[PDB]
Amino acid sequence: PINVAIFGSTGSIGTNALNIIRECNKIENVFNVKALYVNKSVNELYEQAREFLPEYLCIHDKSVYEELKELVKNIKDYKPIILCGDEGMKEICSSNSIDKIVIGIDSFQGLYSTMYAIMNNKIVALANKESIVSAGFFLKKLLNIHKNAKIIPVDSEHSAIFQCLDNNKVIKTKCLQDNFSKINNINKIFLCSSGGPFQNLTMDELKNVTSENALKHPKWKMGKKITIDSATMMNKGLEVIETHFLFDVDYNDIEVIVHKECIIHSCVEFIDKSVISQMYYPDMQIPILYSLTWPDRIKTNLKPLDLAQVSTLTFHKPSLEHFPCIKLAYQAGIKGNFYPTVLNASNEIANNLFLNNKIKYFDISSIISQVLESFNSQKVSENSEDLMKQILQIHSWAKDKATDIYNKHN
Amino acid sequence: HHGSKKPINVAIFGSTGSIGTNALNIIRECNKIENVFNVKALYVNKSVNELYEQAREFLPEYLCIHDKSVYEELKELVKNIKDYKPIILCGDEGMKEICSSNSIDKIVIGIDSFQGLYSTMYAIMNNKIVALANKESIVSAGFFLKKLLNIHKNAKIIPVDSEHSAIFQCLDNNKVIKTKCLQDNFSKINNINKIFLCSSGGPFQNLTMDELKNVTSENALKHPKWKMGKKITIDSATMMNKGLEVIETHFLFDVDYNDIEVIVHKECIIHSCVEFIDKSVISQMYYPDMQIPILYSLTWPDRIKTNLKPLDLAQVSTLTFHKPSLEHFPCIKLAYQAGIKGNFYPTVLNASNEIANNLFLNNKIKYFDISSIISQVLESFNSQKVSENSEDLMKQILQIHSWAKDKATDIYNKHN
Ligand SMILES: NC(=O)C1=CN([C@@H]2O[C@H](COP(=O)(O)OP(=O)(O)OC[C@H]3O[C@@H](n4cnc5c(N)ncnc54)[C@H](OP(=O)(O)O)[C@@H]3O)[C@@H](O)[C@H]2O)C=CC1
Ligand SMILES: NC(=O)C1=CN([C@@H]2O[C@H](COP(=O)(O)OP(=O)(O)OC[C@H]3O[C@@H](n4cnc5c(N)ncnc54)[C@H](OP(=O)(O)O)[C@@H]3O)[C@@H](O)[C@H]2O)C=CC1
Ligand SMILES: CC(=O)N(O)CC[C@H](c1ccncc1)P(=O)(O)O
Ligand SMILES: CC(=O)N(O)CC[C@H](c1ccncc1)P(=O)(O)O
Ligand SMILES: [Cl-]
Ligand SMILES: [Mn+2]
Ligand SMILES: [Mn+2]
Ligand SMILES: [Mn+2]
Ligand SMILES: [Mn+2]
Repeated sequence: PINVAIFGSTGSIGTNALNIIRECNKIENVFNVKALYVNKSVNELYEQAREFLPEYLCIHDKSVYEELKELVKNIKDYKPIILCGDEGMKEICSSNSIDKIVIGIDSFQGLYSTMYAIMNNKIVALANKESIVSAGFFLKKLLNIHKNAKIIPVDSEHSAIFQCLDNNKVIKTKCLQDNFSKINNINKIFLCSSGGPFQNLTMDELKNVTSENALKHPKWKMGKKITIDSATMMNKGLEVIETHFLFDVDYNDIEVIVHKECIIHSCVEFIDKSVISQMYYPDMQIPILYSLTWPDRIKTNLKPLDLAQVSTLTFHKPSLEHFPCIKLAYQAGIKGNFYPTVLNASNEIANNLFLNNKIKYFDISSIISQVLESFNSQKVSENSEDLMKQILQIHSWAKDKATDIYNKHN
Repeated sequence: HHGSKKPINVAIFGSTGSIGTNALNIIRECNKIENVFNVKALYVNKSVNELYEQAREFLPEYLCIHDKSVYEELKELVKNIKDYKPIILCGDEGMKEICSSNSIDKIVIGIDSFQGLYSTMYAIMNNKIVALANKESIVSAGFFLKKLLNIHKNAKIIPVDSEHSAIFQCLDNNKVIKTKCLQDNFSKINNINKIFLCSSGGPFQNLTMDELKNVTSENALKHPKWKMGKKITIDSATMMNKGLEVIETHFLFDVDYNDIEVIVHKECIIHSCVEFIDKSVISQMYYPDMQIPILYSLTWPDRIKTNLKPLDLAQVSTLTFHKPSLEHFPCIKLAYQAGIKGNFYPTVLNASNEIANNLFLNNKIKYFDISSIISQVLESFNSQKVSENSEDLMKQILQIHSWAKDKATDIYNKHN
C-alpha cells in the first residue's frame, strides 16, 4: 500500500487529491491517507479526518489547535496524533510511516514543507510551482544531497510532459537533475495554456479589466491567486521557469501555446522531431494520481475522453503585447540568479493588489518589471542553510519593493 | 553528446518502393549528421535499374533481385561500380541467405501485399529485429506469427505502419521490455485500456451514398500529398486500410476489438492515441511523413537526431476528429466482424479484399461491389481447426488465402 500525506488538504488541490484517492480505493485499497495538514480550516479538516481517519492531523495556525482537538474528540474509536505549526509539519515529514507527500500549499509558504519532505528523502508530489520558481537552484542542490528524495510534478502541464517521457529513461535520472532533458532526448517543449479569460480582448479592453471579470470559471474552482495569474498569464510565465528547472530544458526551447479547449495539456518534442503529448479533459485528478502511482498506472472510473465529441482542437501563439507578464518570466528566467525569486515575490504583491481592485491590469506587469530592474544579482551562497536565508531575504525585499512602488500610488 | 558511433546494420526489403525509398531517404539524412546506419542489403522485385542506382550510392554488402529474369541484367549494371564486390543473389534463396547473415541486425520489410509474409517469417526465424511495414502479413497470419515469435524469442517485430508506430512510441519502454509486440497480454503489461486509431478519412469522406456508387479508382489514386502503392491507396479510399489496421492493432498490441475506436482526423497530425487504465491519453504527432515511424523502428528503444522540419502547432492551428460513417465505409464493419470472429476470417478478409481491390483498380467493379464481394466470401467461409505446428499452419493459411481469392473471383464472374 501507498502511505500518503496531504499538505493543504482543504484547498483545491488537496480536495481533488482526496477525491481521486477515495474513488481508486473503492476499486482496491491502494492508498493509505496517513496525514492531513492545513492552515486554519479546522471544520473542513475535521470533516476530512472523520472520513479518512489519518494517523496524523496538523494545523499550522496554533490559535485553532484546541478547536481542532475539541472537534476531533467527537469521532468514536479514533486516537490520532494532533500536532501544530512548523514542528508539527516537520514531525510528519520525518515519520517512517509516510512515503509520499502531496504539497497542495499555495504561495511561497509551500517551499518550507517541500524542503523538509526532501530532507527526509520522501517522494514529493509537488503542485506548488512557487517553490520551484523561487528556489529552483536551491531545490536542485538539496535533491543532490538527499539522493532518495524525488520531486514528481503535479502541475497539469508538467505532469503532462512527465507522462509523455519514456519512463525507461526517466528512471535513469530524476526531476531537477542536470542532464535531465539530454538523457530523455528532449529537444523542445510545447507548454499549453487555456489562455485565461482575457485572451480575446483588444488592448483598450484589457486596460480596464478587473479581478471580478477574471475569477470565475466552469470546470473546477482554483485559488484566487492562481486564477488571477491565469488571467494575466503570469501563471504560464511561472510555469515556463518551472519547466526549465524541472526538466533542465533551455528557455529558448520552451514554446508557450494557447490551446483553449484544454484537452492537450502539453507536448514534448524529441530530437528526432517526433512529438508526444498527453491529453484528457481539464481535470487535476489525473496529474495528482499519476504523481502517486508513478512509475505505474492504476485503474480509475474516470469518464473516458470522447474525441469525436470534443471534435475540434485549436492552437495559437499568445500575444506578448497583451500578456507582457510572459515576457517578464522569460527574462527573469534567462537572467537566472535570484531574478526568478524576485519575479514571484513581486507578482504575489501585484496579484493581490489587482485582486483587491488597487491597480489596473497593466500596472501588474509594470510593478513587476520595476522590481526586476531594481534587483542586483547576488553571489549564490555555497551551502543550503545560507542559500535558504538568502532566498527568504530577497523574497521579502522584492515584496516590500513592490508594495513601495505601489505606495507611490503609481 | 558526440559522434560515439555504434552502427546499426540494416537490410531494406522492397527498397525501390514507397516504404523503401522513404527508408533510404531517412537513413541517408541521419547519416549526414552522424554515420550510424550501415545498409548491408537491398532487395527488390523487378526494378533492376533503380536497385542499380541504390547500390551505387549505398554500396550494400548484399543485393538481391527476386525475379530470375533480371538476375543477370542486375549483375551487368553493377559491374561499372569500381572497388565494389557485393554478393549478388536472386529469388527466395537470396532472401533466406540474407536473413541468415550475422552482419545484419534490423530488416525493414517494405514488400507489399501477401508476398511480404515470406521474408517476414524468415527474418523472425533468424531472430532479427523486423521493422515491419507490411500490414498484410499480420492480418492473415497474426496468430501464426505469434507462435513463431514464441519460438524465436530473440526476434522482434517493431511496427512501421504510421498509426501503430504512434501507439508504440507512446509507451514506457521499461514496461515494453518485459514483453514484445504480437504477444499475449501486451496491452495488460503496458496498462493499455483503449486505442484511438486515426485515419485521414481518404478522398471520399464528404461524398453521399449515391455519389460513392459511381466513384472510380482514378478519383481514389489522386492523393494530394505523397506517393504510396496502388493497393493501399485504394484501401485508404474505401477505408479497408483502416479496417486492416484495426486487426493489425489487435494482434500487435493484444487490444480487444471493442477497445479499438476508429477516428477520422483529416489534418493527419495526431497519428494515433493510447488510452491507459487511468484514462490518461498519450498520442504521437507530426506532419504526415513515414520517415519518423521508419526511423523509430530502427532506433528503438532510443531516438536519434534528425533535420526534419519541426512541427509548428500554431501554423497547423486546427485539428478535427469525427466518427467514420459505417454506412459509407462498410469495409470497416467487415474488418471488425472478421477480426472479432477470429480463427481464419482475417485471412479470408485480406485475401478477398486483394481481389476486390484490384478489380476496382482496373475499373471492373464499382465501389459498393468491393464491400459486397468481401461480405459474401466471408459468409461463405466456415471455421477450420487451427493446426498445431507452424509448418502446417502456414500451409493452411496459404490454402485458405488461395481459397478466398478464388472464391472472390467466382462471385465476380457469376456477376459479370
Ligand atoms: N488548484 C489548481 O487546480 C492548481 C493549483 N496549483 C498550485 O498548487 C498550489 C495550491 O493551490 P490551490 O489548491 O489552488 O490553493 P488553495 O488556496 O485552494 O489551497 C491552499 C491550501 O494550502 C493550505 N495552506 C495555506 N497556508 C498553509 C500553511 N502555512 N500550512 C499548511 N497549509 C497551508 C490551505 O489551508 P486552509 O484551508 O486552512 O486555508 C489550503 O488547504 C499552488 O501553489 C498552486 O499554484 C497548480 C496547478 C493547478
Ligand atoms: N507507402 C506507405 O506510405 C505505407 C505503406 N505501408 C505498407 O508497406 C507495404 C509496402 O507499401 P508501398 O511501399 O506503398 O508499396 P510499393 O508498391 O511502393 O513498393 C513495394 C515494394 O516491394 C517490392 N516487392 C514486391 N514483391 C517483391 C518480392 N516478391 N520480393 C522482393 N521485393 C518485392 C517492390 O519491388 P519492385 O519495385 O521491384 O516492384 C517494391 O520495392 C504495404 O504492405 C503497405 O500496406 C504501410 C504504411 C504506409
Ligand atoms: C490546471 C492548471 O494546471 N493550471 O496551472 C491552471 C492554469 C490555467 C489552466 C486553466 C484550465 N485548464 C488548463 C490550464 P492556464 O494558466 O490558463 O493555462
Ligand atoms: C500513412 C499510413 O500509415 N497509412 O497506412 C496510409 C493510411 C491512410 C493515410 C493517408 C494519408 N495520411 C495518413 C494516413 P488512411 O488509411 O487514409 O488513414
Ligand atoms: Cl505503466
Ligand atoms: Mn498548470
Ligand atoms: Mn510515458
Ligand atoms: Mn542595478
Ligand atoms: Mn497506417
